[PDB]
Amino acid sequence: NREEKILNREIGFAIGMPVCEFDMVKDPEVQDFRRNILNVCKEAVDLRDLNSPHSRAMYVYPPNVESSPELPKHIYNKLDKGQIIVVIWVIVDKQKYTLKINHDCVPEQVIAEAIRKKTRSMGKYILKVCGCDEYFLEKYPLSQYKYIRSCIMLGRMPNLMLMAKESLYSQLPMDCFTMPSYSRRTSTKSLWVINSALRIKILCATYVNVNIYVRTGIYHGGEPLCDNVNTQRVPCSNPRWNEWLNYDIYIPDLPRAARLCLSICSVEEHCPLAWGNINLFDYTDTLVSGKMALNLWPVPDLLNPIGVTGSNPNKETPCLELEFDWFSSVVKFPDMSVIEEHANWSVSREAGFSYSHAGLSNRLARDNELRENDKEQLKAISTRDPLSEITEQEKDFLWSHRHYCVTIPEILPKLLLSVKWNSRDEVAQMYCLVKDWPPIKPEQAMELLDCNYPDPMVRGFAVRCLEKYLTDDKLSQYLIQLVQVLKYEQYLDNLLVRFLLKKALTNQRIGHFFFWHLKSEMHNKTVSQRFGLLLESYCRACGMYLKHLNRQVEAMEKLINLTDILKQEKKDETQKVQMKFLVEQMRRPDFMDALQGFLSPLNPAHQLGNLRLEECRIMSSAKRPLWLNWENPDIMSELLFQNNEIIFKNGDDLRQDMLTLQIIRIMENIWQNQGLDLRMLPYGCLSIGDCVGLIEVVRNSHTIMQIQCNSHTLHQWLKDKNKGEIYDAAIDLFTRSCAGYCVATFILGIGDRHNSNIMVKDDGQLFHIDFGHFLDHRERVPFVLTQDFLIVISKGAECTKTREFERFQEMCYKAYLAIRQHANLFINLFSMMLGSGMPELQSFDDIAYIRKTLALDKTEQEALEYFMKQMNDAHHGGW
Ligand SMILES: CC(C)n1ncnc1-c1cn2c(n1)-c1ccc(O[C@@H](C)C(N)=O)cc1OCC2
Repeated sequence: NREEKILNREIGFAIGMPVCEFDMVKDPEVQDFRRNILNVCKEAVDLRDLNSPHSRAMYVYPPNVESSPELPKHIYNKLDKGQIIVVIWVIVDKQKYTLKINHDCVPEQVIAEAIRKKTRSMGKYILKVCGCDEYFLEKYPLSQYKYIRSCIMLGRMPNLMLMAKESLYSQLPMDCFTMPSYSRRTSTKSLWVINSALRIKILCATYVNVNIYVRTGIYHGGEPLCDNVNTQRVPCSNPRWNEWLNYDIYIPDLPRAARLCLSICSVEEHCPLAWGNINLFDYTDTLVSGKMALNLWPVPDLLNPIGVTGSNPNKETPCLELEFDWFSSVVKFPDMSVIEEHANWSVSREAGFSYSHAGLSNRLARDNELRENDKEQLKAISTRDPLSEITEQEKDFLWSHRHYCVTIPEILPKLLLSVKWNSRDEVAQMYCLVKDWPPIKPEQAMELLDCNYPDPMVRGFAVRCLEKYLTDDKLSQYLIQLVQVLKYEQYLDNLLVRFLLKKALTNQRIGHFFFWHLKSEMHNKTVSQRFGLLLESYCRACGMYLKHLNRQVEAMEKLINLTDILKQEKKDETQKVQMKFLVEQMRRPDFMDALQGFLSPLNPAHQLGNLRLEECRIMSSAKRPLWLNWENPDIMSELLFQNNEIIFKNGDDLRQDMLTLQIIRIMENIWQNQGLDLRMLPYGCLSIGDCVGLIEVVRNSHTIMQIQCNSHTLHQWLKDKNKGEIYDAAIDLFTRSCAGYCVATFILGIGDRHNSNIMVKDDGQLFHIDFGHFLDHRERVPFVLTQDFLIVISKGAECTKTREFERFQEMCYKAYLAIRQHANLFINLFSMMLGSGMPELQSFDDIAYIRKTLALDKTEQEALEYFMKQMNDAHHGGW
């Protein structure tokens, strides 16, 4: 209890709300979640204690490693006959030892050769990256570590520090995981034996304050299971309906994930005033019964089935009182034994159907009447993108051939949307198909966790595909989306949240961003309880890292508080006076300690040492962000970077930039693996709160305006920065990077480019900043190549009619079609992000912008001609 109280304060500080507020929640789902989730906490801690010293180090310092050991061919060509030159430092004074060695060498082999060269100068060691807290604790090939592959790709010398194993292990403390205090804690009839249609009683509304009627519907995801039913019209002075609304569904046919969606509307031009959604079955599989009160949400269509389920935690809001049916017994959803037997009964009955019986329905087909054309038709349908319309004929067709669909596993999402979810006979059969369904790729499985797929059997299958096949690399890459799709889950306790929590608690690189993605949305009352309770479970079992997270939370909090004062109190004051106030307030003993000596939330391998106050400044950009500079206190910081530079911005939504930078990284990965070296720059960006976040500074980079402050000025600047033999590499890097950003920005519909949001590095690497908006915010061309860009592309020249420009065009075409081939991934990544509150990504029609820019209905050659035409019209010729 004494140690628990201190831990409760630590967790309360981390999550931004006290633990006691969870204790006072009456809802038994909340209290069951808190108790039952501790299984995952226990399991994770055991894996860390299994092989205790090394396995604890593996948790804290996991290998930053690529998914595949196999190297792309053009990256292998950068090596000297498949060998890499590596520098290994030994602190005795620092002593370097340059080794020329095979790229696929194991760290232990690399350590041995360093000792041999040290012996020429006359398993107890581990390799560390010089300048940051990144270690090579696992037996991978050296080239698979992301630091080395980055070094090979960029043509940089890898600098590693030889360190004693016991020096690392002694730093890692043993955290004893303790279970909390809350650990120690008519008839029943089946759904299918209730011969009755669905009825729901709407009683009355309270807190209906204005200067009406209740619309309702029953939904499986975004799909209606029957017609919407309205109450009779009533004046807002007395909202008391007391009507039994009758729905066209048999109760036995209600799917597991069935939801009552409702709204109070005003009356023609109808308009929603407030909305609310309810699960028709609770977390214990029990059908909702008796009286209930639902506090509604403000409108951001008359109903909102995409919106989150459950009551508004704000109780000073419109509150509809509801009553459900009574059957003199506790109604529960049937077990899988009952479902399997019913499916088996249906399959055998259908297999007995005659020619004429099967002829009654297009959803029924005979077993020995599957021709070669219809098999290839199913294959053709499966290749189509997620936003492509599946007609009712195709749905009937897909379902009738569902047993053949098992042989083409990737078609599952199409088949699932073809199912009649208001028919227990079909759903029961679909459950048995999903149960034994073969594994699909993690990227394909991710689609089945978005808002179109609410069924727990379907989502369980998706989670199992991730458990079996999703690497830690790709989990880290897609964590943003996987956190978002938790919002679509019916219940607090589910297979997805258990999978993500276990990975967060067995991989501290994952756990770090897991914490911050959840923490960043704790202001949002749509997800505050779920994320708060999930964060509690994480903090209770993450070990020593809670204390390091609390350093980061306090550092951010003091930066939030400081920037709030400057944009409220000292709004209209000069830069000199604001800076004097800033430096004085930061130099306060409590502030100064809080704002230095912690890990970067952008990358927890980076230690932020002492602040360089003289290097810090208030920027002239929108919302006046802070430019912050810390010393890197790493002993070999000079070999990576001496100073860590971060932009702290308080005022603007940084989630759009975060998503774009992630997508840019994924686009770059596709191009690099395909074998076209178009270097992008997806710099770090992290939303930490409500319109608050961090941005990674790229060193030695300048905006186009800063270069200029003639058309040849930009090309002349790169000449001066890259004189002699380096010049050709700089122009090449510029052309290749410019080509990637041209293609990326057009596809995504990024905000209009200009001289202040395009940047160029000294070496020639072009990139974009401040994305802000994407998609349909007819298809625009954000990055118009002015003559400045074309002149440098053409090496100073009629820059349109040159071989350098024709080369540049071919890079753009190859890059365009490469992304077209991976269109489903990007559509799915955007679809998983619809639950987020980004205003430009609210519906599937917003995502349909990518369908247009990638020209998916059109052919591959027609897609190039479309892309060429957009570039031609934007630039007024050339393409
Ligand atoms: C406008 C800004 C606050 N912003 N808004 C949304 N994204 C950015 C944003 C993103 N980056 C930057 N800014 C950035 C700026 C300045 C900079 O160097 C200084 C010396 C300069 N050129 O004056 C280096 C930089 O690194 C690239 C990443």
